[PDB]
Amino acid sequence: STGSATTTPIDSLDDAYITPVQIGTPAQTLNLDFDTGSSDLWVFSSETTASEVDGQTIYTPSKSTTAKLLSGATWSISYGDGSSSSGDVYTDTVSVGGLTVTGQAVESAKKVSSSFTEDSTIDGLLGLAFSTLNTVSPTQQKTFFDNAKASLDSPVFTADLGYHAPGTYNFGFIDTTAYTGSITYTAVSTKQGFWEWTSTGYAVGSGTFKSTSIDGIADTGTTLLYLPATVVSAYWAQVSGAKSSSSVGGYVFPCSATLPSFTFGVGSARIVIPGDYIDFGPISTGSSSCFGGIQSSAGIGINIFGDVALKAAFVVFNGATTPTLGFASK
Repeated sequence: STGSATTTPIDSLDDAYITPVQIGTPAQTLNLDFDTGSSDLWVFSSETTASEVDGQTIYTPSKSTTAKLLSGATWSISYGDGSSSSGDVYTDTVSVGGLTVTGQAVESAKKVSSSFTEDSTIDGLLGLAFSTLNTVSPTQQKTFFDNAKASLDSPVFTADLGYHAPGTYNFGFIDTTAYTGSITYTAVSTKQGFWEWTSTGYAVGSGTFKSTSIDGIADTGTTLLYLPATVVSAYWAQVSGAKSSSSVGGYVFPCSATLPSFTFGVGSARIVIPGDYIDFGPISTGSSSCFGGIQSSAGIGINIFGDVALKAAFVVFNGATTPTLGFASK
């Protein structure tokens, strides 16, 4: 089997991407944030505190003939941006782009933090990291990908995110029409539960490539690119007037600037992030100070190849017995 679904930016800045997911019988379609940095599939639901729902589409398990309470199971998760949610668990039928899993753990939110409430376009998250990070207790549950894996033509999924445009998540096959040149594969460590790999270095604009190992995670659920302070300083030093602002919470730059590209290494291959991808617009409406899309990972504890990086590539998440990551230009 295979699946193929279109993923769409939630706003004009590509702050996140939503993908339609069918849950239950008859189908209830929710727009979920596919997140390769977490491993819970959780949804706004009929059980979510009413005051914490503001425009989201909810899952109502009582209206699904295939929903079953997973008795005793609860979940609770906190993300790197400080947001959180929690609740109980149903099993139900879940389909993504024609690919169907029966008995999928659907985590029903009783509580969500303000960040989620305030985002009316995201109805939940679908985690695609390794199942070892799943927060369901007392019986840990498997991700959609893990459940689907054995049925897939090939044990892979791919992320093809658009710049200011729709893209695609495919399950079980590699679309050879979706990228240019070759795919370069690189080793993955699952020791922390993430798609963790080591980039071989970077360049700023037309500058020379610096060979240096940068350990980080491929995370579709993080908007920006978070790298070591040394790297990020080298990038923003090439933008007149750019500075790190503690009041704003990172590097800002004059909205009148033209940003340089940023290149990162995958083995001997290179992925180029165009400068436009690194512009996240005025810090506040009407401001002439703009927010940068490359920020320091210092104090996060890990480097994060988020959407800014990943949308410049066709990315293969290979879930074979020895997992790997593949990157191609497109």
